[PDB]
Amino acid sequence: KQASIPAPGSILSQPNTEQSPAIVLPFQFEATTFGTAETAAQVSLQTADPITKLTAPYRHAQIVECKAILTPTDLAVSNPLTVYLAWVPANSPATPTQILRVYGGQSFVLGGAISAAKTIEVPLNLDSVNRMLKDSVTYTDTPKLLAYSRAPTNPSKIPTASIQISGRIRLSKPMLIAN
Amino acid sequence: KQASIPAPGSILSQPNTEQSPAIVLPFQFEATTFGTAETAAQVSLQTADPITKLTAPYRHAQIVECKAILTPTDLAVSNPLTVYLAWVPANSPATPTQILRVYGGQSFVLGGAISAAKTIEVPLNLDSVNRMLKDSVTYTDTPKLLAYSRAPTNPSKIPTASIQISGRIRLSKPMLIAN
Amino acid sequence: KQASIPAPGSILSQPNTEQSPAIVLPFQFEATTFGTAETAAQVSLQTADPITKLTAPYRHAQIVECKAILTPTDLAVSNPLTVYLAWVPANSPATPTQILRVYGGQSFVLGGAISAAKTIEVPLNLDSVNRMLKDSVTYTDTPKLLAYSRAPTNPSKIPTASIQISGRIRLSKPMLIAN
Amino acid sequence: MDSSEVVKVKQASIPAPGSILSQPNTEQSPAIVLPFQFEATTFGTAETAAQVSLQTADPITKLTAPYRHAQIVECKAILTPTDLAVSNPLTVYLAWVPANSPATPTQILRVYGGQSFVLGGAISAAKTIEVPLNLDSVNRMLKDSVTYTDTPKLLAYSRAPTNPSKIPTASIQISGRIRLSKPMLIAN
Amino acid sequence: MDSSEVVKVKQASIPAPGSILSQPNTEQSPAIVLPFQFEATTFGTAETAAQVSLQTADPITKLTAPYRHAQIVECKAILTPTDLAVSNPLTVYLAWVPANSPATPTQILRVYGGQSFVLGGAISAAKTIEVPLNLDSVNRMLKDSVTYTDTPKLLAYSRAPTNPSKIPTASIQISGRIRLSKPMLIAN
Amino acid sequence: MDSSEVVKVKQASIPAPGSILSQPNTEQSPAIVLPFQFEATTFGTAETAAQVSLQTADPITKLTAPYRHAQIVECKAILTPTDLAVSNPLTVYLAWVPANSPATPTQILRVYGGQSFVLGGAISAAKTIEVPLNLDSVNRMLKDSVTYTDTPKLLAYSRAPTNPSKIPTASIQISGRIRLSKPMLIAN
Repeated sequence: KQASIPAPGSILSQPNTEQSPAIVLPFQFEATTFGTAETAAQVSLQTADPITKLTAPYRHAQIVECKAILTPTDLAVSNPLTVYLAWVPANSPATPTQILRVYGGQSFVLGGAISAAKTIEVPLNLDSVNRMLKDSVTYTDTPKLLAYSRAPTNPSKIPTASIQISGRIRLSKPMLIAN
Repeated sequence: KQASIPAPGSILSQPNTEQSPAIVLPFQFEATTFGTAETAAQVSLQTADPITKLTAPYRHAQIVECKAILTPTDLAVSNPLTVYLAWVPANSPATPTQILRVYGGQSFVLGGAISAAKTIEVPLNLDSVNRMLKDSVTYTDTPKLLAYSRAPTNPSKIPTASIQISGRIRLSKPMLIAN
Repeated sequence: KQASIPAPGSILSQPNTEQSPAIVLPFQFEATTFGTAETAAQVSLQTADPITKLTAPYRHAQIVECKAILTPTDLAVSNPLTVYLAWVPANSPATPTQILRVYGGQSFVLGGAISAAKTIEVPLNLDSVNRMLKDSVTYTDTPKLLAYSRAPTNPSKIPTASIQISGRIRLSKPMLIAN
Repeated sequence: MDSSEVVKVKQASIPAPGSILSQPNTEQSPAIVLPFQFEATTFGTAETAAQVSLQTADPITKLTAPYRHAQIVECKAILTPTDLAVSNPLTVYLAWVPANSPATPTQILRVYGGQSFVLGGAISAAKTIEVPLNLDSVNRMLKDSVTYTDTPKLLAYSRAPTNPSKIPTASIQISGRIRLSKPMLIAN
Repeated sequence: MDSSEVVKVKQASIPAPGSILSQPNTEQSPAIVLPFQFEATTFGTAETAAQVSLQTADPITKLTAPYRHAQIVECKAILTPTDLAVSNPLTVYLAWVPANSPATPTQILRVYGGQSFVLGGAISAAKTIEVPLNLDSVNRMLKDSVTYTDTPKLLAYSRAPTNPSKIPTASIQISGRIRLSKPMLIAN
Repeated sequence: MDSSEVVKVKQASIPAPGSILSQPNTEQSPAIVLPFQFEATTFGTAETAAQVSLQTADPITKLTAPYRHAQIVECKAILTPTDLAVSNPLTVYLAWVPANSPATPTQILRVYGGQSFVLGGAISAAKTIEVPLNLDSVNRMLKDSVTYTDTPKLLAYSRAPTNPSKIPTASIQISGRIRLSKPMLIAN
């Protein structure tokens, strides 16, 4: 009844290396936006500063859930824009232009065209990439989103979208950073 | 068969302190609106006058359900506006500007952009805050919604939205107020 | 414990001919588009270059899932267009004009008329065609989509839609192509 | 026969762990072990007689930021001398006390477990010294739904250096591990 | 963290204790184990005829008053060599004698127990000594209906240094706990 | 022949190890436990931002090449005070961190493990310290089909001496053994 009720209680996880119980740390950010410029950036769900800014204190991490929504700002109503999306590992020559031609090809508009409430909400199939966001090894099959818009005559400066990739991820095995 | 069919029948609840069976008292109000001004207020699901105007007669209370919908008034059709939303405890430096960058980041438009029927409906995860709306102690991890809009050239006075936080909450343990 | 844990492990499929375990190879492409021309093409889910460009290395293949979505480009907002869709085998005199009159008849608009997020998403009932995309025999009851739009005064060159038929398909029995 | 270059020292204390606000119902969620170590304060530079609180120590908190619940597990108050300590001795007056102890750094001495450490000179072989944060004379928790006192506060002190130096003659680099659990949301 | 570590030195074993008053029947009041530590003496600033008797030890007595049954749990005297003693050694004398023993700080060496100590200068003389008052010799009791004679008296000595340093070359303190009971009927 | 003898000091226990690649079936190649020891760093001639990672440790790597499966058996870092340090003491910092931990030699003290050491000057500071890399933290593996991230990185530091002595006032080396296997298909 002293210090054993119940003494232990270790129910750690194991994505690729059995380590202490990883805590599901969620995140939200826009690796790339599209509004007043030829949108065409290829960001990965691994090199992203935000993710790397939370997985550094540890050694290994495995994304348990990831998404990508498009939030059309107050603009786009008078200056619409077609945002292209698609999920694919770091590998594969899947270029922004090759979008739509690759499984998971998405394409919507902004303004009077259904784009506001309920958001776009584009989940990422873990069966299409790798969960190991960071490990002792170097995985090349890591998640990676694609985006394109071209942006016609919309020199309104302020972006018309946001394109944020959220989700949660577990991380274990300390890395003893600065502190 | 007199006064015992079935004599007792006490099935009280227990959020943090076993007390008499709390009654689920629902509520609906707009802690803050956004239409013709730089919307940027940080209201909490604890200090709100309405809630405190119903939890006063008691001592402890635990929110069993909370939400936040945006109802675009007759306006916003000619003067749209982007309403930002996000749920987070009283703690965390999550500022209105930090919105979207925090888990649960929302952002929709008004007018021709999907915003009318079905409402926005943004529930609050109890696993992100604290149920104890009010207790003998002082909880800092209490729910708190965020809002932003900036509001461009929309000096139509009348608000374009409402942003109301509804939901239900149980309260027990009398507080013997004025009467 | 050497090379038998568990030695075999053959769990192949069988659509019409028992062969090695077929791998579900997904695909995405627009057999035909509609924007600035009298849209009226009858493409089949068998003769399509893309499909035939992935089923060639094999002998037999059976579509396990197929779809057809319409992604309205940045245009169509000022120059809307009605896209007609319908699924039907290679047989049947189901012509583009006969659309809507045939089971599975679809018809939507573009622009201010619900057409952007969530996409159209028009699945194909395997109980209406044949799974055998390619086999030792010649099937005539193979899937086939229909499209029509007419296209009024929309000489904007760039298409207003895309009409892409995605889905997955299993293929077995090598065909020993060039390499 | 052998050799050890580190001296440990317990801070006498009387049991006094404060009241901890409980777990929800049906226990808790996953948790992580998070070691940390930080330069608490230095001496030799000037009369560096200050104090530190774990409940607010930047390096600690940094690791605490993402969680809204985290009880300390182990904590070491360590004193590490530099070559300078040899040429010019520095005395540190350590003491671990809860947020409620009115104790000023100077008072160190008259506070039960306060200690005095010479360090350097020549008499001294001069080595590392650890003084254990007696977690039971404090509220183990640092960031929790309910904020409070009794939280871990380190004392330590030193008078004006006979002969100063822009390099610490010595420095207390406290450490430990925290049981971080339950998310803070924020992120960014 | 454990090399020159212990340094707790014991004093001559007076086989004898000290009888006190009796305790009556009925139930007994509650008890509080309140700890204490107070600066007792300096050293090295002048010739110090150190002789403290906890019996009238302001700091501890600042705990006694509110109750009328003070009983020393145990305690010890700390010899804290100052940064000064390192370079400026000194011979500290020390003793635990009952408040009746006609022993002046000076006669320490002469009384069965005389603790001889030298701080700084010589190797490891940097280290601090903890000398225990193993109750038996005095009255485990400290305050009640009667005042006793066998209260403990910590006495120590050192003559004036060549340089009665601006501040102490050393330090001595008295630390222990007290079982406080029989609350004082009082005003509020 | 055994007085100041041991002097092997341990570093902060990262409870964690480091996952590596898997091994296939069939029989495995032979193994050779080839030992190694190579001068890693100097000290005392200037400000030394010492940080070696065995992963690219020339000397050990001079053993790797002929085989394609290098696995560190274990190893340690030696702190060898030079005749110079005796009279010219110095504060050596030291740490064993995985090749990913963003820790610069300087931040050693800040990273959970920071080894503080002083050579010469003070008593017995003459002696040599052996600090072990208790595998668990990094990859017990060192070379194969893939290059890993959790390779060990020995890092240490000391600022420039008043006299950046002609030669080192100290010395550091890395010693251990390696299980070499999977001979490299090669030319002769």
